[PDB]
Amino acid sequence: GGPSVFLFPPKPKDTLMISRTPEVTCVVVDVSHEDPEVKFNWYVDGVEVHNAKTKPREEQYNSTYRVVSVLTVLHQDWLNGKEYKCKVSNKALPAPIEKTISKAKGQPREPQVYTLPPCRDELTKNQVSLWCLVKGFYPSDIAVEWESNGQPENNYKTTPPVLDSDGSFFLYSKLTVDKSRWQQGNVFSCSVMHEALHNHYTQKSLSL
Amino acid sequence: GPSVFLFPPKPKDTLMISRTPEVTCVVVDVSHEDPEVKFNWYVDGVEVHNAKTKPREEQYNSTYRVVSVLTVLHQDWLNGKEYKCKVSNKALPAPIEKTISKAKGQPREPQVYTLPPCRDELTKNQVSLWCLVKGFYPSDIAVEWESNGQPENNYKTTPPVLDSDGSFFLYSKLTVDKSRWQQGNVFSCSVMHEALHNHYTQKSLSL
Ligand SMILES: *[C@@H]1O[C@H](CO[C@@H]2O[C@@H](C)[C@@H](O)[C@@H](O)[C@@H]2O)[C@@H](O[C@@H]2O[C@H](CO)[C@@H](O[C@@H]3O[C@H](CO[C@@H]4O[C@H](CO)[C@@H](O)[C@H](O)[C@@H]4O[C@@H]4O[C@H](CO)[C@@H](O[C@@H]5O[C@H](CO)[C@H](O)[C@H](O)[C@H]5O)[C@H](O)[C@H]4NC(C)=O)[C@@H](O)[C@H](O[C@@H]4O[C@H](CO)[C@@H](O)[C@H](O)[C@@H]4O[C@@H]4O[C@H](CO)[C@@H](O)[C@H](O)[C@H]4NC(C)=O)[C@@H]3O)[C@H](O)[C@H]2NC(C)=O)[C@H](O)[C@H]1NC(C)=O
Ligand SMILES: *[C@@H]1O[C@H](CO[C@@H]2O[C@@H](C)[C@@H](O)[C@@H](O)[C@@H]2O)[C@@H](O[C@@H]2O[C@H](CO)[C@@H](O[C@@H]3O[C@H](CO[C@H]4O[C@H](CO)[C@@H](O)[C@H](O)[C@@H]4O[C@@H]4O[C@H](CO)[C@@H](O[C@@H]5O[C@H](CO)[C@H](O)[C@H](O)[C@H]5O)[C@H](O)[C@H]4NC(C)=O)[C@@H](O)[C@H](O[C@@H]4O[C@H](CO)[C@@H](O)[C@H](O)[C@@H]4O[C@@H]4O[C@H](CO)[C@@H](O)[C@H](O)[C@H]4NC(C)=O)[C@@H]3O)[C@H](O)[C@H]2NC(C)=O)[C@H](O)[C@H]1NC(C)=O
Repeated sequence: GGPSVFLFPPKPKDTLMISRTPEVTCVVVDVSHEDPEVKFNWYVDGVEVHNAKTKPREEQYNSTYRVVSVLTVLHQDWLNGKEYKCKVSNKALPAPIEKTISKAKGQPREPQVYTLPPCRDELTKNQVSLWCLVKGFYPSDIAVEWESNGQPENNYKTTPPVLDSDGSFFLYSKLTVDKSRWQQGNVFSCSVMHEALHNHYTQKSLSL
Repeated sequence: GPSVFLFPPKPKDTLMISRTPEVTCVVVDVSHEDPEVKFNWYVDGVEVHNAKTKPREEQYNSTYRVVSVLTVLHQDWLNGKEYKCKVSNKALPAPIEKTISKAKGQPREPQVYTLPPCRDELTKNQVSLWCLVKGFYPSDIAVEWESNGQPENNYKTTPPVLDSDGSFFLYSKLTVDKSRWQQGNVFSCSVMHEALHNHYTQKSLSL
């Protein structure tokens, strides 16, 4: 079979919040017992970097090894579209495998953020749905959360971003809670994090 | 050797007796040595005699693409009959078999609401009209817009999104000229789904 390489980006929230630590993760699977050594080289815009942290290989339940290398990235490097390449060498390969990742090309556009009460018809159910519209953003990378009185909610589903005709993206998030609370008048908050926002963050609330 | 992928028919094609719903068997990476590809189709075991094979197709990456298309009875697909593509090639280790069928479970009727342009867009050249469609099952659905019978096309629709009760929702966004909205033109969001009466419903709005 021969090894395979997957290269994963940082989470958008981690590149947008200076307090978080964004990482790019290069994962090698199907490493054989006969040729277990795996070498990583990393490059940032084709210049070799030497600060990645590579973990000991780990035997999987199918008897092949998985080996992961992690490169921490500067938030502003990632946001300035630098390109991260992982090159993986292994004696079982005819040649080194390379993977490159970077954020989405294109000019950024600031999302417009709106919230919406439950469909008035829903106003007798066990539960109600709260909506958050996010539209006109570019690039597609974004995080959307819900909180109440500074507490992370979690019963929400968010559509993927949808490419709009204008080249910008939109999506909706739908938080579902107890009928009680919305009348009770608790205040719910939709949080959006995106590179084209001021402080990369904005939040819209609503209640009864 | 080559890969097999087997694709369902389109939701709309199953819901309107005037349309011709098809399952579609695609083979990639067919070389020239054994360009020889055979298909057998079966519905719920019983073999049937009507699939059609396309004129085949080359990618400049050095290989072919060979498609067999079988037309289905609408009611059969909707009742969940299984559809099997059996693919034979003098270049495969063994012949490959794929089954597909409609998502299982009790159909649930969508709820459709249209919503007017936001807030601040009225200063713009253009406005967005919205259609929310929620609570449906299975996820096979078609959503379309029109104005005075005329179909629009300047609209985009999120994919179905799985909700926590195991039903689905989506939104569709139609972009129009501020001028067309303001003259009180009527816009309609149309939804086709097996759990609706006549598989069809339409919701309207205007200034
Ligand atoms: C040489 O090149 C070949 C061709 O490349 C292209 O060719 C042209 C165009 C050229 O310009 C090139 O630039 C192009 O790259 C290579 O062929 C490609 O092979 C790969 C596999 O290696 C294919 O990938 C698969 O894609 C399907 C999705 O289906 C397609 O969508 C893509 C993207 O849109 C598209 O490319 C194809 O067109 C397919 O589109 C659909 O086709 C159907 C077929 O008819 C259309 O439906 C029909 O439409 C009609 C009218 O349109 C009627 O209505 C009819 O009724 C209807 O049926 C439909 O319009 C169209 N849809 C869309 C959206 O476009 C993947 O799903 C598929 O499975 C995957 O499997 C992976 C593992 O193998 C997995 O990791 C993935 O997640 C995925 O799914 C998983 O896998 C399991 C097993 O498969 C599943 O069981 C399971 O669900 C799931 N896993 C889990 C855990 O859930 C696969 O990835 C690729 O599409 C090929 N491209 C083309 C154009 O055919 C070739 O490889 C290469 N060779 C070499 C040697 O280098
Ligand atoms: C033997 O075992 C190993 C290991 O498996 C385990 O053990 C076995 C015994 C069994 O028990 C398993 O159940 C166990 O899991 C098997 O290894 C597996 O190998 C397959 C390939 O054969 C890989 O499949 C790929 O998967 C990726 C998706 O990645 C993730 O998501 C899954 C869950 O869905 C996870 O299980 C994975 O771990 C991985 O999870 C992500 O991991 C990253 C890295 O850590 C995390 O990111 C970091 O997170 C940090 C915090 O945690 C921080 O945020 C960091 O900054 C961040 O970097 C993620 O958070 C985490 N995500 C999740 C949800 O957990 C999938 O993308 C691959 O996708 C495809 O590529 C294939 C080619 O195979 C194409 O067919 C498809 O198109 C598809 O995508 C396209 O691919 C092309 C390139 O080919 C790409 O360029 C295009 O962009 C794509 N196209 C499009 C249109 O988009 C592929 O499916 C498994 O990932 C791997 N598992 C593990 C655990 O590594 C091995 O296969 C077995 N061997 C044998 C012989 O059987």
